[PDB]
Amino acid sequence: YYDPETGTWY
Repeated sequence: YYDPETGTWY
């Protein structure tokens, strides 16, 4: 998923 604050995949 991409994080809505950082735009990184987790």
